[PDB]
Amino acid sequence: MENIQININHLWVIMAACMVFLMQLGFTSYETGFSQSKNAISIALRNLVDTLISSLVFFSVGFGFMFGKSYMGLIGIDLFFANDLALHPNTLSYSFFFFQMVFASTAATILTGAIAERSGFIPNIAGTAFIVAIIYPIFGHWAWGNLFSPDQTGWLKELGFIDFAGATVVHSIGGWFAMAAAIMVGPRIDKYNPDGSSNRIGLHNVPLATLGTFFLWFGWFGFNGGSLLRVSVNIGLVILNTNMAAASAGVSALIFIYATRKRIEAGSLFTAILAGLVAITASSNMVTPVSAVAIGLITGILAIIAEGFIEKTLKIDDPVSAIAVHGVGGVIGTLCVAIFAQKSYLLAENGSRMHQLGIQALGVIVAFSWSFGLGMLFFLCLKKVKRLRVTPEEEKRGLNVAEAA
Amino acid sequence: MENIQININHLWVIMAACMVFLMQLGFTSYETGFSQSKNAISIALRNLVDTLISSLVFFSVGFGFMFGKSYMGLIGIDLFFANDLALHPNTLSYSFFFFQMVFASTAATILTGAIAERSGFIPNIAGTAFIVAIIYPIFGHWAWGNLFSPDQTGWLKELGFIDFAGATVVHSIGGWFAMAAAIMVGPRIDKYNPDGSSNRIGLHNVPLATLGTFFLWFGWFGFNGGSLLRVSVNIGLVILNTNMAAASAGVSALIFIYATRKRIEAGSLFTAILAGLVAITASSNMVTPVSAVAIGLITGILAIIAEGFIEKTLKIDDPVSAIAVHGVGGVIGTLCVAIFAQKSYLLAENGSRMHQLGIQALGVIVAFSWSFGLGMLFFLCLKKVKRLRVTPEEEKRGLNVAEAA
Amino acid sequence: MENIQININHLWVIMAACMVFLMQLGFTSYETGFSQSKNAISIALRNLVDTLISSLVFFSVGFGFMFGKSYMGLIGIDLFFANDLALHPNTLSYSFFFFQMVFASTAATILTGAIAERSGFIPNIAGTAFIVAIIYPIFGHWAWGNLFSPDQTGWLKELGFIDFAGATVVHSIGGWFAMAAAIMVGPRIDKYNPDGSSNRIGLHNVPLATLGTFFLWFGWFGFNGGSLLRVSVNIGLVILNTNMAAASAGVSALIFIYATRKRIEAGSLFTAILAGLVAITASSNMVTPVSAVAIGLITGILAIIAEGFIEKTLKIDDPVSAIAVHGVGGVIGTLCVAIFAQKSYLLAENGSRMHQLGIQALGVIVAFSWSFGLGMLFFLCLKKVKRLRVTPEEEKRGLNVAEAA
Ligand SMILES: CCCCCCCCCCCCO[C@@H]1O[C@H](CO)[C@@H](O[C@H]2O[C@H](CO)[C@@H](O)[C@H](O)[C@H]2O)[C@H](O)[C@H]1O
Ligand SMILES: CCCCCCCCCCCCO[C@@H]1O[C@H](CO)[C@@H](O[C@H]2O[C@H](CO)[C@@H](O)[C@H](O)[C@H]2O)[C@H](O)[C@H]1O
Ligand SMILES: CCCCCCCCCCCCO[C@@H]1O[C@H](CO)[C@@H](O[C@H]2O[C@H](CO)[C@@H](O)[C@H](O)[C@H]2O)[C@H](O)[C@H]1O
Ligand SMILES: [N+]
Ligand SMILES: [N+]
Ligand SMILES: [N+]
Ligand SMILES: [N+]
Ligand SMILES: [N+]
Ligand SMILES: [N+]
Repeated sequence: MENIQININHLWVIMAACMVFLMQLGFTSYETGFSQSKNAISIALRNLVDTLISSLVFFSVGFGFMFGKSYMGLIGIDLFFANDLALHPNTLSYSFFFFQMVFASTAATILTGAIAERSGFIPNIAGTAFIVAIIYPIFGHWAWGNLFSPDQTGWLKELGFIDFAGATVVHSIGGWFAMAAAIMVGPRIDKYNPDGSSNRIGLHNVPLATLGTFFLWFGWFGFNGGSLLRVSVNIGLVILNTNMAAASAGVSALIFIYATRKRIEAGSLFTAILAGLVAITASSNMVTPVSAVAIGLITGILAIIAEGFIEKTLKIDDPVSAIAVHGVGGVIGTLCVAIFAQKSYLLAENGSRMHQLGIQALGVIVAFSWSFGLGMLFFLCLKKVKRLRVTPEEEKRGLNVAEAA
Repeated sequence: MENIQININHLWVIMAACMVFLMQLGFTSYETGFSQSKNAISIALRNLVDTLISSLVFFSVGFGFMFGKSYMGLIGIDLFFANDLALHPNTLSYSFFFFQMVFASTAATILTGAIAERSGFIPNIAGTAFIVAIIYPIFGHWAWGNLFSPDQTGWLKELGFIDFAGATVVHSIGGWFAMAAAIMVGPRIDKYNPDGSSNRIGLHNVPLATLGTFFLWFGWFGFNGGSLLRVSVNIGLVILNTNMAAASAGVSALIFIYATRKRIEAGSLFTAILAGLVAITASSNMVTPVSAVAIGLITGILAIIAEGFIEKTLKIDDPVSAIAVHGVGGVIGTLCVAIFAQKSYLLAENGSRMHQLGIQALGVIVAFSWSFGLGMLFFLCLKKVKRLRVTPEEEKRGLNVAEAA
Repeated sequence: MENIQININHLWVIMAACMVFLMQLGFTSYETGFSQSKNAISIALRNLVDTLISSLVFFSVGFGFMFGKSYMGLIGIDLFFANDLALHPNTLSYSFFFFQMVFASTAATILTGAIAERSGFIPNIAGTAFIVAIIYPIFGHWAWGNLFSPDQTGWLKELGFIDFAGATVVHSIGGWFAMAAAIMVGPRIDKYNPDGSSNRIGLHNVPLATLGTFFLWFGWFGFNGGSLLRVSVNIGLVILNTNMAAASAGVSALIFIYATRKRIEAGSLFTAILAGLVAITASSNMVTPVSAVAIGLITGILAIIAEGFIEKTLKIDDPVSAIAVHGVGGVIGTLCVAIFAQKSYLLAENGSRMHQLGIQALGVIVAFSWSFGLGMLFFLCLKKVKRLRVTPEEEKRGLNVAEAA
């Protein structure tokens, strides 16, 4: 009876998890599409490799730090190596564990596209290990450490922080880590001219980026729907809202991009779609389809503004607009929780939207400070023992080097 | 008890819907594969864009026209913007809504491949909006307007019209709209020679079209299985029949194409596979696996004959054979309902196959007259304010223009 | 109650089956990626065609031979054409049938990559028909003929042979058939030099092989999870173990390949990942996640050693390392059942690991003798009436010939 509902809940969570695994393929296509053709091999391989690393690091330590027994709402201290997962009374056990593993893989893979084309291999693999072992799961404990282990909470959740599926926990966290990495690696050699103007580099396979967007969008259905952690009538609502945020983000982008540039530029249209997906991840279980449309519209435009600001004003070179999609998109969705969520979902102690907005903002700032700041430190310390970039000669020839024999 | 079965039914419908969403990627690959390499960008982008448009138009008006409260079995008059979806006693609510949205996206995206390579952007996006707002959901009301809202029916269904998953409602409707659009746009510039002979243009990425076929076939599992709208033992039957129709269609094609052309031509083999899929969509819940095999065999050959007739006798230039796959394939499947369906499924008032055949034929003719005729009018009226084709220079250079900076 | 659990069990098995269908696309991408660009068309088409053939042959005879009423634990003798499937009391009927069909398609498609680039069409299609009609389903009866039809068993299962999801039944069987075919076709013309050294041929689309690996890995979730044939809490365990075997196989490979070749070679990294997947298929329901990690680590390295042995010592030319992934990987996983499986799962009559190891080894040797030996005979007899290879001129020009008009 209850045992049959538990079985259905396993089925859905594990199916959703598999859909989220398939986002790993999404990111691989998207990033390869956005890349210069001479680097397509390296970027395909980094994306496969990071999935290997993230799985093992999250199995060994990440899950425990994130969801194990809480030390002061700060960090988890058991469930390393999935120790005694099956003894926990939390009904979803391995299904929950795998679901959260593929979340961690999502957070970590954001990196590769932000430092593509000129970073070396070691910064990628070591970056992956670091985000998955430290940055991601400790923030995750703060935000979500109430979810698995009995009778505990993370300090941010205790204050009333809301992030349904990880706009901040996955996407902003990964995006700010990527942003530090992009800064410390530096721009691609021919990105900026001596007058400060920006060149368009890459996007040599628009069809492949398009296929990437579809895979990502499909996967986000599991990302969002699976985050219910159970099957109810609500499942159709969450997925419909996810779809509507993506679609509205795209349409707002088509309009804004035509009006302001007199053509449809593929790069910015994708950015906007994916940013809307990221944004709706914060709130898709607690908003109406019309609010999902509004969140998409607002996120689509703001993400494109951000993408241009990052590129041309901050002069951070982000070949896939990862910082705009995941970092900024997650901030926007996370803040929108306060504006749009059904009032019964608010956790702010006084019950108000104003107060929830301040808690959401606090979560946003803490996520930035933790992930960008530790990421800066991590890449500063790495740079001291291994150069972060490849040589300029390698950069012009292409990272696809070894397959020439 | 019943509440647990309702939960399982949501789970399946929403999973199926997500599989059908992934057909959008299928069509993108298939069409890009069938295209000339110089146009691959435009076709990838049109396919993504139409998904944005179809989602929002169907959310706003299409669903209401199709499934809302019936005015005389002719058109629905509420459930615009999903108004009060949750209050309906129809148990599937949002899940049903999203399922039917991705059906609408399927119907609309058929267009792009039929007018690829020489139509301009506006005819595509405006065509999408028109099919999704008017043609598709009003015919859908006629055929399926009994399905969601309590105690009503569409006039065609009232006469006993059967289409399980949309051989006519999705595929023929979309295919006849595409056929009007292909006619009004006209053929590609170098398609036909001065002696009337046909050139083979495009299909520059057979591997990508192959991947497209697999995605489509996979998605059709959800398209058909999900149309049960509930989980039963019948789910394996529907999917097995879908598979067997595709496989038989392909084998019949391999045989017929070898016998008549002394080589395996990839284009026609794909046409046949997809046409068999389209055909089995009418009846996969009501036939045996052996009848699914017969439907596939018959559809495979007839679709290839049709594809050649359309191309070389009607001189309609259809770069992906959309009219043959979706238009003709849907007619064949829809007629086969009368021939092959289990007698308990027939709705013809007198209970007979002859009479069901006449009702199926009537549905077929009405679908044609409505979708081809309104499509002709729509593109005639559009042409009066915006030329439907690009300039010949643009056509020879390739629609992939803006990505050259 | 029990009827609702039966419905959930259908849902999962059919979903898993659809995921396994999508492996067909996986193999198509993987093999196309590993191929020389001039042959990509032929390999895409062979992979689509084999899915057509395997479906129909397995529907007609394979399923009956494999799962029908047992004649002496040797071969099944009913359920041809799915005759009376619905009357069987085995609760999963069509769902089970389709699940096992896509297993058969997996076994058969292994062939194409092993003889790619220089075999002709007929050896491929006839090979497919033969493996699906004879080799696969008769061995399948021996190993699994207890599973569907009431009160019977296959002789190997009777001795206590264990293969959860088909490390031997699918993968080794298909891999040894492929190995015979590769031998009888002979090596690609420029594979080996006059001094016996090996050239690297192909792998012209590493990104596409990467996408192939992800699809395969995703599909293996269904392959393994679906093999529970029911939904329980165990579903998360099986999928988590599948993931962990792949990830460990990849990491072990990164380490071993760096240490021994001072670079990451993409081909061997993929080989190892897929071999780990194959291996964990034998035991994913009966091992802990840490043992899945050990199985992956061991399989990853041994598969790479094997791949080199096959190529450079046996001088069998296997363009996708199918023999190493599927043949050797399946042997390793099948033997590991005895080493790692939870003791309650062992079937060896005396209850011991030593004894189970001897039964697993016996299954391994019988699978080899049957599939390699009949495959040798089959291709010897075929060669007598149709040459197995294309002409050297065709081989240098590329099998992609007919699409040039
Ligand atoms: C769970 C954790 C275990 C996983 C362990 C996996 C083992 C990994 C094998 C090591 C592979 C090293 O791979 C190698 O790294 C270095 C450092 O970035 C890269 O080097 C690159 O950056 C350096 C620094 O400016 C350049 O000088 C060099 O010319 C350039 O190629 C190599 O291009 C890359 O080939
Ligand atoms: C829910 C609905 C809201 C969605 C609104 C989306 C906003 C859309 C932005 C408008 C984009 C217009 O895009 C533009 O259209 C025109 C008209 O077909 C195309 O124009 C093409 O056809 C014309 C007509 O012969 C040719 O003269 C022209 O040389 C050729 O390029 C452009 O090639 C295309 O770039
Ligand atoms: C359920 C079962 C029913 C399925 C039936 C399907 C019908 C199949 C149509 C037959 C197609 C034959 O396809 C054809 O086969 C032959 C034999 O390998 C190939 O021939 C190849 O090998 C031969 C033998 O050395 C070479 O001489 C030839 O030059 C080379 O091209 C052709 O390249 C291929 O085009
Ligand atoms: N990844
Ligand atoms: N990535
Ligand atoms: N689309
Ligand atoms: N399309
Ligand atoms: N296949
Ligand atoms: N294959």
